[PDB]
Amino acid sequence: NEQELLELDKWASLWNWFNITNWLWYIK
Repeated sequence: NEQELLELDKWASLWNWFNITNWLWYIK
């Protein structure tokens, strides 16, 4: 939709990924 948001949306994937890494730490 907007290239201005897309520039930040690329790095926003690390924000969601970090949640999975921290969650796995609670299980293991």
